[PDB]
Amino acid sequence: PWELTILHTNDVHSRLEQTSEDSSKCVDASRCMGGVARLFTKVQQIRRAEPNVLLLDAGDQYQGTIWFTVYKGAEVAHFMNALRYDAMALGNHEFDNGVEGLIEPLLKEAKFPILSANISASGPLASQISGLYLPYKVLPVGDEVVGIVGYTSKETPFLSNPGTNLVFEDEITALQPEVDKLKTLNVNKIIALGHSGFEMDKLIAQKVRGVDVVVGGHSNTFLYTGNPPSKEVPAGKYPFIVTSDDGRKVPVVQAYAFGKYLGYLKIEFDERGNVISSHGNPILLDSSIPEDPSIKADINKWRIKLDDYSTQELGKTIVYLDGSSQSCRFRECNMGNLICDAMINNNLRHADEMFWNHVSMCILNGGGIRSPIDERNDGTITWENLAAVLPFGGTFDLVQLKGSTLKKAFEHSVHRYGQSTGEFLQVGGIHVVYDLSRKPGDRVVKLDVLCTSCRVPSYDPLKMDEVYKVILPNFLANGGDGFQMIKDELLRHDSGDQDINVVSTYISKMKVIYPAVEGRIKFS
Amino acid sequence: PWELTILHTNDVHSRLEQTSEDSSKCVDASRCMGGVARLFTKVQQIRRAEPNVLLLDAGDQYQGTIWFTVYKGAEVAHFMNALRYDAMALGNHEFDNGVEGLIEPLLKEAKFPILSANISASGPLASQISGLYLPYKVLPVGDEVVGIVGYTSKETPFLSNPGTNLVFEDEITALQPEVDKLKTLNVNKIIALGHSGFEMDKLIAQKVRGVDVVVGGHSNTFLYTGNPPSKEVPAGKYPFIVTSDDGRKVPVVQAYAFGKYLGYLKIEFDERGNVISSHGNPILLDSSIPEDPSIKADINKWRIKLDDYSTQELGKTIVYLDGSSQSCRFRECNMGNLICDAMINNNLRHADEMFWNHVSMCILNGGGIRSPIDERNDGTITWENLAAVLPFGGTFDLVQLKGSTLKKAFEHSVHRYGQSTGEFLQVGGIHVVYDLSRKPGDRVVKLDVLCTSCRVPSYDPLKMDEVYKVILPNFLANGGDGFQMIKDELLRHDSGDQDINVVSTYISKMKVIYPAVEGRIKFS
Ligand SMILES: O=C(O)CN(CC(=O)O)CC(=O)NCCNC(=O)[C@H]1O[C@@H](n2ccc(=O)[nH]c2=O)[C@H](O)[C@@H]1O
Ligand SMILES: O=C(O)CN(CC(=O)O)CC(=O)NCCNC(=O)[C@H]1O[C@@H](n2ccc(=O)[nH]c2=O)[C@H](O)[C@@H]1O
Ligand SMILES: [Ca+2]
Ligand SMILES: [Ca+2]
Ligand SMILES: [Cl-]
Ligand SMILES: [Cl-]
Ligand SMILES: [Zn+2]
Ligand SMILES: [Zn+2]
Ligand SMILES: [Zn+2]
Ligand SMILES: [Zn+2]
Repeated sequence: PWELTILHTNDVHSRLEQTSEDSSKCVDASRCMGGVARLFTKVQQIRRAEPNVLLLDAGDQYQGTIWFTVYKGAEVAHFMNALRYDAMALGNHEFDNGVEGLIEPLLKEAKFPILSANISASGPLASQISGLYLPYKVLPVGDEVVGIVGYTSKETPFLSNPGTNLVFEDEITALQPEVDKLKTLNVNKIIALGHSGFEMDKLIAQKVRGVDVVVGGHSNTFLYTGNPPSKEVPAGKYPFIVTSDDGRKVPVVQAYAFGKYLGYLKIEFDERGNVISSHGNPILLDSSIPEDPSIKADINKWRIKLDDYSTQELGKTIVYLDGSSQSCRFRECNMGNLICDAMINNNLRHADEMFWNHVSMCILNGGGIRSPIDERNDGTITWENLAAVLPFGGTFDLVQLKGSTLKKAFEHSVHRYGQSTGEFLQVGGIHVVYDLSRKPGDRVVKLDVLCTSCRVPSYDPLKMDEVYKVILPNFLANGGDGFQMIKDELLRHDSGDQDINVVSTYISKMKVIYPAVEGRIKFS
Repeated sequence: PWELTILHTNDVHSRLEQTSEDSSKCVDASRCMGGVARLFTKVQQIRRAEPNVLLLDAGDQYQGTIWFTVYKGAEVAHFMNALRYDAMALGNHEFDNGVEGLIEPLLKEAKFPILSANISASGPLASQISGLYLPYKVLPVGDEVVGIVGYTSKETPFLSNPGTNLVFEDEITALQPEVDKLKTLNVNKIIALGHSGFEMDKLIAQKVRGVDVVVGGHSNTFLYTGNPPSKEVPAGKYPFIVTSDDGRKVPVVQAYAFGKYLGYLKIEFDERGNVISSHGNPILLDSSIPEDPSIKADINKWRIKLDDYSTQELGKTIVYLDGSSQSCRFRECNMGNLICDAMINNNLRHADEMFWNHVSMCILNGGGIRSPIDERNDGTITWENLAAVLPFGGTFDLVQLKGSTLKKAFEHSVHRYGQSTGEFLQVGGIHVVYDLSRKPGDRVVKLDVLCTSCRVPSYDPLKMDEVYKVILPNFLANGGDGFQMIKDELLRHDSGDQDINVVSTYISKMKVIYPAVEGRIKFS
């Protein structure tokens, strides 16, 4: 048999440095995990031991920490080049800074092929970008070749800023003819590498004839065979085996997110490129694996510009930004309003004639707001100030919730009101009125929401059967602070931009801010 | 006697072109008035006839039309230079584009002295600006000299954008020692030329010893001796005679605004510089005086860049901007909200630790909103589109109103509701609730206003005895659409920036707008 070792990462999300166990800032260095220096150590060890290795990224290196804010993708090109990645698929967050912010820092500087078979361009953009990403690449591996075929979420226009000169085609439609074409070119070992989520990954494995292995991302899917090595709970075995429409067994892999694990799959192929066997497991990059000293020293060099940036003025406030718990856990607070207005602003995407914007609504638990910002420092706001408000290294995510689920969340918001608990909700695009003299679970007496499918935004009563888009912290999407109804009842969940970066972008755009408390939340 | 002819303008406010009778756009050319070409004709005729002439401007050439938007003061330097003005005093609107927007276009390019004795600078600004404006200038006139001493409203920090490195001193305090100094220098004929308003002009005439004549502005004061030649109603005789604390009769003049009239005062002096007699009258610059063809042709040349600018994209909207009368005369409309939010934004000035901003409140009659803007032209908004919404050539002014006066205005807003009448009020920083089943004059059931003297802006009930600052159209400050209570009861009124320019600046700053209808006005 001819044996190939596939090493793979996905949704690294700017975790260039080692992190805590939960992927937020490293505090206790001796129990920290991930980061590119440690990844370098483990990839170099595997390349010493195994003759045929590919190192692949399934997209979403962009967006997640101050690294991306400051270096805008140049850190991705530089450090992925240092690790000698073999190929990368485009993820949705690679379009966060528009097509221009992808061509220049990443497409022009990467030393490896960047792939997506289902993205087409038209007009002058088509000539500008031609060949800078590719539908696939054939790579020599020892005395063999392997075809790698890319794909990117069709939902990217709702999740990022690709512009209106790119079209995201159905993945399976776009992929099949490229895989058929590779077969005519005597390429019998084919990896589909892409960024659409585990459910779509399984469909590609099932339906795209001639794919031998699917290496995915986007859904942050953790798969494991055996007892798991950390806190992540497996969604299935690694690899997850799909029985294809042509009768083959096709392994599907993913490796969680944030650079915490290195995916590792060993495939044995026969001479005609059929998969004889597949086995492996993601490797937890914990503190037992040393950081490579050379990469670590380059990281510490690049950190200087970050530390400088962190104390620069982003913008000014002329009002006190009240993120005190005595306000934000008991009533509408103007820090909560600022943060939700920034969330909505970050999620302005290109629209149909059927909506002014696809999302208008925001919720934010008051327990997530961790500091005020005083306006008396000449009004200045810095990244460092925002990091005190939003210290958990979260994201502001897009979900779909039925009205009944949202009413349940608002009842939960006040179920034990008066104890300074974290679940009290700050809001945007929602006007709620509570009557606290009513029994827990029956205290919401009015709940109106801003329309999306309307040319003039205005408020209407919340409808129990209608499904609403809502921007909220990943902590809430995951059921934190007791919002189990959100985790259990949501219809869709996509991970969004870094919390601090959403607020910092909005402050920088506005220049001078003055958020008021204006009646979004009232008590009767 | 030695006879001096003083020609004077004030508060021209960017009326470089001839205007209608009411100072808005010229429609019927053969009955149009003012403009610099016609002014040139009349000044040149007077200079042929009278040997000793000074042509003076008492400030506020800046701000008022698209001329100022595009040329930013370069049009003022150029055309005031072409008319060979002798001196100008700084007005409040000369600081609309900051100190930098006054030094460069105006101070560096004017060929005549620009004066203010009561403005001091500190820090590096003091060295940058030293001698670019002067407390006074001594001018030769025939074989004599005349001293001209400038002054500028002490309220300029609340009316414009002078920055925090300029200090506006009390006028009389600053003026007296400069006038005493001119007397030691054998200058016995002294004109105080300045921009503080007719009431302060009379105080200077009364109290500043040795001033022979006061030439003022800011209050748009029309003075006339005899039957008046147009629609303006005189506030007093021209000149208005003040009996000074040292026993002299001191003439005080002003000449309305907008370039409609040329002030003309003839003074006879004895050999020691005492005023023997004063008489004259503003001259209405009507169509019987021809436009100078050379100046007119230069005006038409400079107009090209205006016409080009008028169709340029200022910014984008992703929502329909509903300025229809069926919305804005019956309920909260999102064009009204946009326009009021722009008004408040235009009136952000440097604040004390005693307020977040000195003004938070806005009213706008729905009859003043004259078009919607469709968002389906790729979202683009142009100046030309804004001119359709706001076609009257007005300003957004600052007034002080007791709460009782404002409650009366809100009752007037709905006194005959249902007829599509113009007085229905759009708002900012105010939340009103009407009950239309109540009798006219008793339909306002809740009226809450955004605080100013607070670090976190929030809403409280309106207090009948408290005096509120409010930004509103000059049409309303003047009692239009039946708001006689505003005209009759207001405590303070200062004229503000051009209506279209306030909105265009705000759109350009925001880049992408999406105003909602959000509950500022409700019916119960
Ligand atoms: O926040 C508290 O009530 C607990 N405290 C109070 C304090 O710090 O003064 C101490 C503490 O240990 N807090 C750190 C962990 N966070 C929380 O306990 C609360 O903070 C919020 N939280 C925590 C983690 C997170 O990722 N997101 C988030 O919103 C939740 O509302 C949660 O209830
Ligand atoms: O506006 C109307 O109801 C009268 N119309 C209706 C229409 O044009 O379809 C005709 C008209 O002659 N209008 C021009 C003059 N303006 C007005 O009559 C109304 O427009 C508003 N107006 C007028 C002049 C002004 O300077 N500011 C201002 O707000 C007032 O609400 C006033 O009631
Ligand atoms: Ca094969
Ligand atoms: Ca004298
Ligand atoms: Cl999925
Ligand atoms: Cl006055
Ligand atoms: Zn991701
Ligand atoms: Zn993704
Ligand atoms: Zn003026
Ligand atoms: Zn003025």
